[PDB]
Amino acid sequence: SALTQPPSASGSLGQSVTISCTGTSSDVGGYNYVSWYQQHAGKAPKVIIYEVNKRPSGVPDRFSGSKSGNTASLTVSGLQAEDEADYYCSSYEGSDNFVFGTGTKVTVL
Ligand SMILES: CN(C)c1ccc2nc3ccc(N(C)C)cc3[s+]c2c1
Repeated sequence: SALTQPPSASGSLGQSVTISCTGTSSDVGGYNYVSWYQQHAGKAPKVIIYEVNKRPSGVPDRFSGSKSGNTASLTVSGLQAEDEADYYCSSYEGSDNFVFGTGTKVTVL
């Protein structure tokens, strides 16, 4: 049980990268409860987004979320070197449970 994400994605500096997160009607599509995490290897994960498109304070305006049907997405716009990292989604899935995505390695061209 794991949400589907592309293994990797790339973009040029200044451009954008979009990470999808696909589940089912009982998780991604059933709730507004998608989170996104950014992790550099061997560093703690950052919370980028919760509840599809809510930013904790401190996350720049260039990070946004969208959802339609059973797919949520994170876009990192205005790409910076700083943004190269693995990105993970998760969703509530009912029954007090969460499910996580497989992660996407983002690189800059
Ligand atoms: C019983 N235990 C400790 C917990 C732990 C975390 C939880 N998180 C949720 C988050 C979202 C939500 N929604 C219905 C969207 C439902 C829940 S229930 C829930 C139960």
